[PDB]
Amino acid sequence: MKFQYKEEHPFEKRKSEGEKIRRKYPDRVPVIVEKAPKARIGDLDKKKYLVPSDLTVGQFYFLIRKRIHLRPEDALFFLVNSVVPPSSATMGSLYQEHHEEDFFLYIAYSDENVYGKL
Repeated sequence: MKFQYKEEHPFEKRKSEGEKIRRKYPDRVPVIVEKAPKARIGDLDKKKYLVPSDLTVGQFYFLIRKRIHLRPEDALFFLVNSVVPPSSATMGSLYQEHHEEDFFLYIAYSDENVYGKL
């Protein structure tokens, strides 16, 4: 999918910011989080996150659930390079495996239709 953060910031600006963040704050990782366009769930206020490396996917899910008012029976999944990471994974481990050449990790969030209609 197309991330709006990329449309609004050219590669060299993104890469400069990403490299700076990583040099200045090596204990955290910069993450862009955007809603998959077809997902019928709420939008997050903020797209750009600087999270401690050991924050887990499940902990990020819980934070998002509170912010967009999801109930436990509502589904919520992250999609990183077309795969859904396990809730136990840390954001630092995903960053190390999947960060793009601008030194950001890009995460899409969706509902149960993350792969297409369930």
